[PDB]
Amino acid sequence: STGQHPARYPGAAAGEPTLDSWQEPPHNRWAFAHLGEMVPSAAVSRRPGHALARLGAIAAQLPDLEQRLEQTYTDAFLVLRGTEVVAEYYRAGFAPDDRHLLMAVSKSLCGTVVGALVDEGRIDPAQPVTEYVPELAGSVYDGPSVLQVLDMQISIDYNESEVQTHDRSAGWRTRRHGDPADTYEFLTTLRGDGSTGEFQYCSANTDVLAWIVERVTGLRYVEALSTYLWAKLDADRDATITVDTTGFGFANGGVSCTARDLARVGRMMLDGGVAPGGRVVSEDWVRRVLAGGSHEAMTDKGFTNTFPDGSYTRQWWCTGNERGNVSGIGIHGQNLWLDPLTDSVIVKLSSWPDPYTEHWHRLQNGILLDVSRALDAV
Amino acid sequence: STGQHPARYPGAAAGEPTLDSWQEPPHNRWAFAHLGEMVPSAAVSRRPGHALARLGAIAAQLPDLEQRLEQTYTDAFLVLRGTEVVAEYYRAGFAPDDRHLLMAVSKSLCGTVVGALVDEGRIDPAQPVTEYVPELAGSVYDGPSVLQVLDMQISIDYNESEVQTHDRSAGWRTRRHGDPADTYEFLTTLRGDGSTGEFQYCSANTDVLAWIVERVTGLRYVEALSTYLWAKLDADRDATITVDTTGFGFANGGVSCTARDLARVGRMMLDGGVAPGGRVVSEDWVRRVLAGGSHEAMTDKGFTNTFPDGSYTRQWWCTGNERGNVSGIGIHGQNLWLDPLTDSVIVKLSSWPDPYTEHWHRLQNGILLDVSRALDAV
Ligand SMILES: NCCCCCC(=O)O
Ligand SMILES: NCCCCCC(=O)O
Ligand code: NA
Ligand code: NA
Ligand code: NA
Ligand code: NA
Repeated sequence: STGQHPARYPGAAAGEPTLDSWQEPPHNRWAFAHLGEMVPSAAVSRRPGHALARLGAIAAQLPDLEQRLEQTYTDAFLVLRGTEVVAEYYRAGFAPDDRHLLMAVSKSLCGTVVGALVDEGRIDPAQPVTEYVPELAGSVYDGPSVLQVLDMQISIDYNESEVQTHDRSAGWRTRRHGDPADTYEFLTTLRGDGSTGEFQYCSANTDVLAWIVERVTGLRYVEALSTYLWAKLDADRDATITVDTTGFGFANGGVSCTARDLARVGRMMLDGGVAPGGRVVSEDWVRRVLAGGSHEAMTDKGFTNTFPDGSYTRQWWCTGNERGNVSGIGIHGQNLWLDPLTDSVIVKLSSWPDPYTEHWHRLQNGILLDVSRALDAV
Repeated sequence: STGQHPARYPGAAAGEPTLDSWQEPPHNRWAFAHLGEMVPSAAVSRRPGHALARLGAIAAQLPDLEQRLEQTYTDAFLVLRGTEVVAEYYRAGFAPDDRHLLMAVSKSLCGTVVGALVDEGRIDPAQPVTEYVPELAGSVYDGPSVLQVLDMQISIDYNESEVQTHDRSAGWRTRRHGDPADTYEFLTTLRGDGSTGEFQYCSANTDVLAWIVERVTGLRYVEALSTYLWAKLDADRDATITVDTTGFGFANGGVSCTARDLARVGRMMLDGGVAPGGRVVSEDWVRRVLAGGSHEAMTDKGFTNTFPDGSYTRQWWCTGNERGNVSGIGIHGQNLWLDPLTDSVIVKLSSWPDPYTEHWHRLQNGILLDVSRALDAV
């Protein structure tokens, strides 16, 4: 058993509705107003073919930028300097207001929600995960602290296979006989040697954070993400997040939103944690994110080869470079890149053919760093 | 085999992507921008509990209207007189701009798209279905004309079981071993005694119409619905439609939209087929819808008990009453009701516990008729 979870709707029984019961009362009143949460659905456009390139002033400094963006399968690119959009690019077929999957950039959003709850005193990072999710007793999450989950410093046997099993349990792939029923169940099956302290990137960690969020607030993660973050950004559009059969949002990588709206998250980070709709996280939380995690814990050569003094903390990758760059990162080329020096945010949403290779990583970081430097006063 | 179908995206192979291949190239470029079409997803609100009742002037004539709406599980109710919204009601928990499943009201939208193509001469209702979908040869749709599909005058062995099998084939319910792979396949399995001329309500008919639309335009039904109808309404929001594993929209009942936007469809019908974005259908098509179908074909006592001179044509129910009322209808209480006498449109979106009973039918029609009469000059 995985304990109490936020009901899909007020008064809903556990796990209700399912694909086979949503047309039945009392589920249908809710389902008829949220069918996309139960059945794959397409948008029928209210609006009746070429790339949109508005690189602005950085074009003179980076003449081959558009070509570089094309080479890295860029779908949406936006540079926010201060409160102003100074550069934009959208591939042919992708509108400026279209939403794009964030993959692991979603993790940085989840960490932000956790941070908001820490500020309220509803979550103490020093406490063990089991203080909030007792049902994780007996799993690899039995012993580690919430902060160790936030910093991903837990050794886990996660063949990266656990990765595909995670997808199947969440609805991202077709289920196989015997698979865990939902994401909560999947998490309870995870094991490790018990060691902690060393960084190990594992998407299961973020879903555990979302589970903690649900237990401390009583809200579905989808709602918590809106209440604690999205609804305070004065966003142009709602964001979306895939949900599993219980309605649990895929916190580790299922959020989709527009490039301009994702930039509002970065703006909030560079504004000390304050957004137009109110404070999202404390100044202290933002400071800790920008400061970075323990360098000694970071042993991922894939990251340190490029960023020797890099680290990871609270669901954000910290380059530790001369500019103090920090970034949310997702496979296939997603970045919510922060450049505090120039008070700028760079959003790059892409679709590389591969989830990750040293090649794409090199090209992508080259673009983000060049764009950042192009914003420097001269 | 079911022949050629519109690709999910430009250059996509047949049936691609699937739930197991959307993360792979070249599918991912498209999938990352339309993930809701592959995996159930929830909205993360950009906006930070009580019913909204603005019955306007009809309140004096119908003092117990709100209670009557509550009794019929009303979620959204809107009255458009001319070009003005004169009355509105939304249950607690349902915002004015929230979308609601239309169920079979979706059929009237599909018929409108077919009508647009008839005007262009791309579809001749007198032609057999097989003239456009040869793959339907050998099925109950081998012989009947497109008009007979439009008027639902084809005898079909459709246990209403075929009804649940239809849902499973489309993704509305969990698949069973042996089920047709998609909606197209399901349609080809349908049989009948060969007789025609008598009305038989069957949702399979509308999906055949959508299939014809795809074969004549080369567009996915989802896109055709936008291009030929939705994008010309100057709608506030996009509509949505559930899609099966091939991306085929559930034309017979999977569309969702706001009450105000659905009213724009009625406005177009009362405006001779013209919408703000251009003509949707010809004046003649609208005239034929308002005129009704053959009364002799209408043998559904469930309809004629209330509307003795009623009929059905081109995916619309025609009451044949003294007011000439015509309406799009969907199970659980959905209506796109037209009252030409007062140049008004009444939209009622509900969630009755039951798909249909004489009881709900009586109460619902009582409300629509009373509201219509309340709009009469006095
Ligand atoms: N297992 C689905 C992918 C989750 C996102 C992971 C990442 O972007 O690093
Ligand atoms: N089989 C799903 C329901 C389809 C809608 C049918 C109707 O509204 O009459
Ligand atoms: Na904080
Ligand atoms: Na990694
Ligand atoms: Na027409
Ligand atoms: Na019927």
